[PDB]
Amino acid sequence: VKKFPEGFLWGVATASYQIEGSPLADGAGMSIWHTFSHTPGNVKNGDTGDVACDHYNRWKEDIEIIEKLGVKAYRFSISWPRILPEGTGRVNQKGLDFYNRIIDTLLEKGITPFVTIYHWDLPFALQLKGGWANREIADWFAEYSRVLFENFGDRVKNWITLNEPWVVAIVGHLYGVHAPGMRDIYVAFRAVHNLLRAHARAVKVFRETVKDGKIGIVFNNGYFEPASEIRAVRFMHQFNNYPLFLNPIYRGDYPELVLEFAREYLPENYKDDMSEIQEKIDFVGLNYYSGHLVKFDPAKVSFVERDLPKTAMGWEIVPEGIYWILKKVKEEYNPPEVYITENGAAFDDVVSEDGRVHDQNRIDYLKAHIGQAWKAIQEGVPLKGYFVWSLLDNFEWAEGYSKRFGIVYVDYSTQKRIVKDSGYWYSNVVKNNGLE
Ligand SMILES: COC(=O)Cc1c[n+]2c([nH]1)[C@H](O)[C@@H](O)[C@H](O)[C@H]2CO
Repeated sequence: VKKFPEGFLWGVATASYQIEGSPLADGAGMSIWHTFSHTPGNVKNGDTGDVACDHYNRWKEDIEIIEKLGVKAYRFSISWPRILPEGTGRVNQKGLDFYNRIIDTLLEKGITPFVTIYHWDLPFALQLKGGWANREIADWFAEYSRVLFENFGDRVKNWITLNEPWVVAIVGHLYGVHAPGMRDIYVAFRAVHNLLRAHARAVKVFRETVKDGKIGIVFNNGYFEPASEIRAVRFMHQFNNYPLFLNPIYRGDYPELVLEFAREYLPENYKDDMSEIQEKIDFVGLNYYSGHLVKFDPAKVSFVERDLPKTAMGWEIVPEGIYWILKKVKEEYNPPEVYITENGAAFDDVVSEDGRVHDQNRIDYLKAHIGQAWKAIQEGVPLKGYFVWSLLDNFEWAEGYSKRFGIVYVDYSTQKRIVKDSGYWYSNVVKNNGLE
């Protein structure tokens, strides 16, 4: 058997724009994912978040599903433009009401809320003023965060400033594949820097406003292995994984190979902001999905396709990656607490004639990764919790509804939820507090 520590937090994770639908209900402002998904060519099949999982109406049902599965923590995000329709200034009480009902319900049912403040749905009104490219976002973000703390901080005690600021900056502003759909490397790195400053401003406000809770930040991570016998792997780690943000947070500068590549793209006096950026955080969230073979190639790095099982995303399944990144984060920055805030897989799920979804591929994926996280705990990593991405099949960004990551299947024509075998399997893992 592989049992986890007593009080280990088994969770599932979602994001507002991916599940909610009704993006314009009850006075909500438009978000950049509203405007991006409504722009032709940006998202597969013209898919948008207009309806998604209709969680905006079905939230109680979905929470009752979390409850009945015995899952102990729910990670979800708040839509900034539901709360502040223009991003700053006016507060929308109906937006607050929506999340208040979700929060109270979870608490009533003994489920621990983990709130992601920003999971990519920036108010459109602020994108007009430059979004993450504008230094003033540190103030906008801090004022938004202050509102959340004041309203919910009596009940929510676990907070995440940013989901994957690497993706926000690079995929949103260099690759142009995500909202706001830009391709400018100087904008992208100014977004990197500004995300840090906004995160640190929000942590600071948190200490003034919520004196009994905890706050952290979430990073995407890949397990990069070299194609031969390598500095390219060092670069990929420092650029794509937690060091881009943790070196500033813990050591007060960007990682060495990030500076070699991107110094010219960062603001000229960026070190002026580093001491503020070092604001103390309580935990690191790591998201992990995939491993990559990497070689130097005249960013001077390209990927090598390997055999190896892949998911529907074409992501190579490499379970030892989650152990590696867990070990490496302790070794490099030794944060006091770590959570796996997302781990999961997209497979081509089908409802069998028996009415069930027989996702053995997903069970195998989760089991392998849960086992590798168990190992990291035996070897001393302060891992406090683990979150499956995702509770539900949902809007998978530029892929639309075509990629299914849920442990619960959503039939989009009816909004029917069907617990997949992986969801039942995970329930038993949570009940048993580990594997066997
Ligand atoms: C480059 O590293 C990554 O993008 C890892 C990653 C995967 N995922 C996320 N990040 C987001 O937090 C979720 O909103 C997605 O639905 C989920 C699945 O694609």
